[PDB]
Amino acid sequence: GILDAIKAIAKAAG
Repeated sequence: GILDAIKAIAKAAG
């Protein structure tokens, strides 16, 4: 999807 969405998901995953 949007790079922004991917980044947010990765951040949450830690």
